[PDB]
Amino acid sequence: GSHMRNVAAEQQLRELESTFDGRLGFVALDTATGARIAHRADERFPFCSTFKTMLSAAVLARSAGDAALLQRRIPYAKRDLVRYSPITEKHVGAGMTVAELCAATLQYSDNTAANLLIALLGGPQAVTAYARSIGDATFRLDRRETELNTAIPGDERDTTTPAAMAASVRRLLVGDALGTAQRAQLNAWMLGNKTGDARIRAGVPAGWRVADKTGTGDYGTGNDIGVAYPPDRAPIVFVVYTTMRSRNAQARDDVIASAARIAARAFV
Ligand SMILES: CC(C)(O/N=C(/C(=O)NCB(O)O)c1csc(N)n1)C(=O)O
Repeated sequence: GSHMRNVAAEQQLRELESTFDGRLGFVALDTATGARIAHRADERFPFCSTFKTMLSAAVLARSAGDAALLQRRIPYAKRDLVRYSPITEKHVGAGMTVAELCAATLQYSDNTAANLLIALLGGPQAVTAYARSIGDATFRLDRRETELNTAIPGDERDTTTPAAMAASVRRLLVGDALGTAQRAQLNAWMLGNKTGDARIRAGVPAGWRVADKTGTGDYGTGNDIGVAYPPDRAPIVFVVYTTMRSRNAQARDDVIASAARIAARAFV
């Protein structure tokens, strides 16, 4: 790694953004030194499902002082299901444990699981309050699934910046936001993600294991956040937010993977 390479990488990100009609928000952090590669680091983007990492962390933090919270089973009916409930739709009735709901929302992006957990914590503002408690003054959760993914720009609801989210992801997965057992559990879940094969994972070498959470929304919004763990050097934090100008736009997995690849190559 070198300063020269990082500056060149930021230029490559500018060039990558020029290839599509949208915005690229990007922060990668090499935790060996805190070196950063960024683009639009301080602009707000809709986080979409990437908030499920902050949500699950809040649940884990509560569980640290709330005996057997993770084992509590929350019942729900078929009429309670939100659009896109690939795991929870199989357990209607008695429901699933809090731990199982965290796993479902992180690994499959299950929306009913997310809403059940948001409600358990006392509403969206409890997730925001948790973010504040780990030093994130930027993150805000205002709505539930699936409304938080939608456009009804100037709307700041359900947004964060790439820089704020990178710091929070670093603190949660590598640093000192959670207790050691809780940090290990969050990593364990996110390393098992099933929805990110075409995003950050597609931009890093085959030996780097990636704990990530994706997000997708209106205006072709395509996001992925997480940490890559090389076997032989310090973890690297990746935050990629993309959103398009056209409401009809598709998300761009290829752009997300290319952005990650730019930083992975520059750092190592
Ligand atoms: C598939 C993919 C990308 O998308 N997930 C959703 C969904 O609502 N995601 C909210 B979030 O991932 O931003 C979804 C709604 S209908 C459907 N199929 N998927 C995901 O699970 O990650």
